[PDB]
Amino acid sequence: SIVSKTQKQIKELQSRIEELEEEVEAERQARGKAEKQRADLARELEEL
Amino acid sequence: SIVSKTQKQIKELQSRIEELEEEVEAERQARGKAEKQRADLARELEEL
Repeated sequence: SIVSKTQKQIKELQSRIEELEEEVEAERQARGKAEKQRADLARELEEL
Repeated sequence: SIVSKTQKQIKELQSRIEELEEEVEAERQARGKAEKQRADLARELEEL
């Protein structure tokens, strides 16, 4: 019974790793968007 | 013996899940400071 209930734990904790991964590439794409959002806005500053 | 290995496995897989949450906060403060940087430069754009 100890084996049964912690196998459920290594089910979900390995499940959290594969779902915590999906916001690693997603909030990389935020930093892809955010740094590129300022870059044009930095560019319009200096030409002004 | 196999519940001992999962006892090793539940902590060494936990050793990665601490690192992956350590990264997801880092992109959070990065994207957090980025939206505050562009909100800062949005002010003096009109001033200039």
